[PDB]
Amino acid sequence: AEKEKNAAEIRQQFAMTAGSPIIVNDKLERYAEVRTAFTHPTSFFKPNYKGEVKPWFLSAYDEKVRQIENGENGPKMKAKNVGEARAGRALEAAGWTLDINYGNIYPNRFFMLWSGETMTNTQLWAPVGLDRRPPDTTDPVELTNYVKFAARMAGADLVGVARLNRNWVYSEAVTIPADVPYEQSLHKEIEKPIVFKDVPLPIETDDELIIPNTCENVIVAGIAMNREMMQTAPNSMACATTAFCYSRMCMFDMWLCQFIRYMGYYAIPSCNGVGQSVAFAVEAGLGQASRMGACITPEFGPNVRLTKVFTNMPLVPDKPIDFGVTEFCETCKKCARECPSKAITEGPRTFEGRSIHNQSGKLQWQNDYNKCLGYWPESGGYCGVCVAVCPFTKGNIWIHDGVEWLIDNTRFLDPLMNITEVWDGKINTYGLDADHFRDTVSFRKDRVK
Amino acid sequence: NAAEIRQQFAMTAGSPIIVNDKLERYAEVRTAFTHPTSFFKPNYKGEVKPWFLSAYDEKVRQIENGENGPKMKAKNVGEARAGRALEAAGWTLDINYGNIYPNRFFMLWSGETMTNTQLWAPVGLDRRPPDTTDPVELTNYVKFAARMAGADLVGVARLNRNWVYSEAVTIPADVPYEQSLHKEIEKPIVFKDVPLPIETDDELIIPNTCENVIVAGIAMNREMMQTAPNSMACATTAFCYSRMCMFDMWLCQFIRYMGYYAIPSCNGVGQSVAFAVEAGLGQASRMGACITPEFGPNVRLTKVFTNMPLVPDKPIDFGVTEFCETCKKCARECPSKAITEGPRTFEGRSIHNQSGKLQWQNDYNKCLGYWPESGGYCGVCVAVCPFTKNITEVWDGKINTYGLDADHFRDTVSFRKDRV
Ligand SMILES: Oc1cc(Cl)c(Cl)cc1Cl
Ligand SMILES: Oc1cc(Cl)c(Cl)cc1Cl
Ligand code: SF4
Ligand code: SF4
Ligand code: SF4
Ligand code: SF4
Repeated sequence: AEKEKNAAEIRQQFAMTAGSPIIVNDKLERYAEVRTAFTHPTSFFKPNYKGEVKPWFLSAYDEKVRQIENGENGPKMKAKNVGEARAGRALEAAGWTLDINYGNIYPNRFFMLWSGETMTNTQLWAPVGLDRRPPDTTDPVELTNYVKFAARMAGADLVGVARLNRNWVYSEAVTIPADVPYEQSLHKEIEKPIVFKDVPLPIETDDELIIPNTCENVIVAGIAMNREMMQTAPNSMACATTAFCYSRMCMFDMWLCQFIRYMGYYAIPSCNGVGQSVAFAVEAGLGQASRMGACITPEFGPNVRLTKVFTNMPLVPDKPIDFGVTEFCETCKKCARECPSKAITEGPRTFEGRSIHNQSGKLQWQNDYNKCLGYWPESGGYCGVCVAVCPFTKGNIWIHDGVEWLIDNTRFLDPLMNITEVWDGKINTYGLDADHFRDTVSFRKDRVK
Repeated sequence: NAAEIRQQFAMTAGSPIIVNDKLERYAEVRTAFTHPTSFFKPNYKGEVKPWFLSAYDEKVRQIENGENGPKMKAKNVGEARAGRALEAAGWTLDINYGNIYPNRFFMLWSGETMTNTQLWAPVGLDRRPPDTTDPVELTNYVKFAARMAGADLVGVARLNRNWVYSEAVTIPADVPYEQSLHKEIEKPIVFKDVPLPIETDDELIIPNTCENVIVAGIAMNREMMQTAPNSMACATTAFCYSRMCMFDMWLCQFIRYMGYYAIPSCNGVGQSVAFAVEAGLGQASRMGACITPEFGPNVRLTKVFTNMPLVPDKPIDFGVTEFCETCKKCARECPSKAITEGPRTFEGRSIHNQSGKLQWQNDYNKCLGYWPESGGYCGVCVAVCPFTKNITEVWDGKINTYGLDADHFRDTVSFRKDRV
């Protein structure tokens, strides 16, 4: 008979021995955040459908407007009618409500404060003194159980702990000056170094963002996206599950940082800022790096967002996981074949970046992320076709042979041997799926060993 | 199958709340949280303070004494601290315990100044007339969005103005957060022939076109609520308040980007239990909460008011009134004897009740008096209610995302057939 799926068993079977799995060489340097395709001058500008050269997201806006006017949900994808086209973009736009300028990347601004002292919640609770009282727990075993329980309350579907590897922290962040109001933010972005110094608390000066040398650990959260909506990539409903999860990321960071602070430690939120989430996620054991470049998890494949929190709270690092992703990506190449911009390489992993957007000196599949971003104004969205077509995104993949768990190779056969229906179809709270939600149930035994 | 149950128990259309000719709209300042007769309570040292500051003093005393609640020893001081840290953190996205000030902080009545609206302005979704006016399609769209936005239950009713507060508790618009608690004022909520929700110096003005209310249920965690009146029940309460706030903002933005207006509220603007009953989420109960089939009373409520055309849901009758008539378990377990064992009447027991509607009349000042004593938000009534069915074992035990339970999460799956 069918053995019922056991995500905890799977993770136990594929756990590695301790050690960062990412292979590096001597040309590795920390990466300036301005180099990402979203921010770098070489990639920031893209034509719209009229050939006008604009900040890429404004050219994408032009395409969203054009699609609604033409009753489309995506490029050359007719909607049922204009109202359906409208509704998909309204859902997408609303999803971003708790996120600043697509990703919350500016450290210590708006929602990403490095201290809780000015927050309305901290002020309201100040008489209790939780943020000023020294820790009552220093045992990393108990702290790991407490903080992972809090992480699940705060909306994480996956949570893991790693020692902080500074190689993945940006050398300089993209931010804005502290006196710049929101309306000017996109016009006044600057770079600012992230440095590690012997100070008691995270602090920002006029010149530097300063992380204490005591900042030992990073807590990584996975925020699951909705399968039915992502499968509409590159059309509007994939944009909406992306957007809603960014606001879930923001709430997670703020909730968890406040818990850590109220336990007597400090905590730095980040969302898409501060450092490279995929590397932290790999080192914390959420999953493995992949050909497309995302972290692939056993529960969700790559169809999961990441955020992370940095802290001096003593914790027990989790073990990395190896469930064969590298070997499957070596032979699969579905994302590379389906990518509308041919951004994903079909070749082997190297240590040499394809362009300025890649960090050289770590072994990975090297993709052209200017090509990727170039497709976003064209399609009017955040694409996601690679996530949608990846076999690991199917809910389907795990089988038990009577002895152990394995991946069903039939899902990788190539070839295998609409948005109205999404709006009319299955949904549940936060877009989670009750057919698989058991996979992320947690007891103490799987929070800390 | 929960969708079958809810259809089995649908009533004919029509508000099930029985009223008489005495009913009048209720001033929000009359709640026990705010009213001058109930606001000040002694702490354990005998010092009279705002009730929540006296409750703070009890939380500190409990942590120092390694306790999770009144007369409830924790495993150690570390565990006691962790429960209060979790509770305090849960409130991160909530202003002064409930977001009641309308059109302040997170509860803005227009989206125009929000950072998300400004970023999206070149698309013009909030300026573009609606492309959809069909209430059937809009009901399906907005309910799908409500589930994305974190509602475990969602219902629609016509707006009954009887449950809208006659006057809100708020603060002047330019008062900074740090002075808010000391500068709360009353302000009338009125309905007028105006295009958009608007606030003047003198009035909060809701348009006469504001036809509908969308009510969301936000499920609390059963294991944590069963620790009431101890700290982990406080924590699931607190986290759900921040889920409420996110829900309101997300859904208001969706409705605005569809071409309509939307008023968020959380614990402000009007009486959530009455809206929830009229929208079919559940039935009124002896303790005074809305009892749902999926969660009993262990669910929080929030609501959004809009002119978006929608199809009202039917109220539901699955026998709560007859069950509460003979049960009385909440009344017997209540640590303050706040809940009556008598029959329902139209006359309130005190200023905190709205007279003129048939309900079990409870003494809510007695309830609030137990909160500084116990250092929390009690919830024993919710915990012991049959419809709802130590702290170290909770921290070491089962949990899942947002505190939801995969053993029951299938009950809130939704398809178009059950949305409209
Ligand atoms: O990570 C992202 C960054 C930006 Cl700038 C956009 Cl528009 C969308 C996504 Cl998903
Ligand atoms: O509704 C509430 C209001 C207040 Cl003021 C507190 Cl402290 C707690 C709860 Cl649950
Ligand atoms: S589609 Fe195939 S090659 Fe691409 S990331 Fe997924 S498994 Fe790897
Ligand atoms: S998001 Fe789209 S364009 Fe970018 S790599 Fe994936 S498939 Fe290619
Ligand atoms: S919250 Fe506690 S004190 Fe208040 S009515 Fe319920 S049982 Fe009684
Ligand atoms: S405990 Fe009994 S009387 Fe009280 S609300 Fe629940 S069912 Fe009704």
